[PDB]
Amino acid sequence: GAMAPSYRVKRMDIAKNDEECVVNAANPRGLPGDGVCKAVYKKWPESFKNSATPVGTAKTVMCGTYPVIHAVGPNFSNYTESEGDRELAAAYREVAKEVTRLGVNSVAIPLLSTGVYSGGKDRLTQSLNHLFTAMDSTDADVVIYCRDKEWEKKISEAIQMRT
Ligand SMILES: [Cl-]
Ligand SMILES: [Cl-]
Ligand SMILES: [Cl-]
Repeated sequence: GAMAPSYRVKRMDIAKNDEECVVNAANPRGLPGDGVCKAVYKKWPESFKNSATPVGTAKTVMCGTYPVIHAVGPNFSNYTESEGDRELAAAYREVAKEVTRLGVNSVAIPLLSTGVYSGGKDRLTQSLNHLFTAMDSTDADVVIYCRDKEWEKKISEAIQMRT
């Protein structure tokens, strides 16, 4: 655990993170995918051996000794708002279990279901709040990675609001 567990946000490629492990915004089939998933595939391709896992779950695969936590959020194109919300909350609880099990002091995490799985909706607040709900009881330093300057500001504001 970190001495004073924190949340931070950075606007950069999660493939360049400075944390002890990474959460992939994975697809259920362990495919290279698009966006964060493709960057993770390019950086840690070894971590996609038997990484396939159901929606609402997380499966960790080691790239050397570096843990890649494959977290499968729902594709809101396919799920109802209600069932999608439940699966998105569940994927983050599974991430918290994995981070805890690994005993890491830090984790790099993207906002699940906010890109091509968003179903064309802004889900920053929905995804971030599920991340907080899962990770608040962990003592890892959490570093949220995003690519948009306005999302960076909104995530930074949400973190600071609670401090
Ligand atoms: Cl970058
Ligand atoms: Cl996504
Ligand atoms: Cl973003």
